[PDB]
Amino acid sequence: PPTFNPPVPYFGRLQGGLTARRTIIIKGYVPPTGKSFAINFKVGSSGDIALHINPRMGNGTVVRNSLLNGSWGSEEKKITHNPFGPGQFFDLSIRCGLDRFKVYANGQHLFDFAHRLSAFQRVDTLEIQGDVTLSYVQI
Ligand SMILES: OC[C@H]1O[C@@H](Cn2cc(-c3ccc(F)cc3)nn2)[C@H](O)[C@@H](n2cc(-c3ccccc3)nn2)[C@H]1O
Repeated sequence: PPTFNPPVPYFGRLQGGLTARRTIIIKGYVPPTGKSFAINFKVGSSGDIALHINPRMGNGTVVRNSLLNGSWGSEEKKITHNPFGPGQFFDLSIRCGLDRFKVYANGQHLFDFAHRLSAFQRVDTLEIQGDVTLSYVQI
């Protein structure tokens, strides 16, 4: 998929895998009629999701979880701000740290997500699906 105006669903290969210090940029638009989209940091061969980010416009929630061997873990929903309202442009920054994913939206800290798949270098797929339009995705 291209870096600029990639269509959804976006399927991108993280070559060498998710290494520490790896920063993924997503700039995009939530349509006015959008219900939900997902960003998945996924182990393709197994289907596992180290980090799943699910903005849901219905209740204005930003749901974080992992899918590890067909099990959805505890949901993390705590935010100080929701930048994914209908008709909103967003500049999302996702850094894979040693112990935690670190996610900023429009320069403002959104959430931390402690690693659940400790072996996160096995993540080789970035996937963006659902009610989102993409202007730029940097892997
Ligand atoms: O906790 C995060 C997940 O919630 C799922 C709903 N759900 C949650 C649970 C659940 C069950 C037990 C738990 F301890 C925790 C959670 N069971 N079913 C969504 O289907 C699941 N999801 C949404 C999507 C999705 C894909 C493409 C576009 C938009 C959404 N894919 N998977 C994800 O949001």
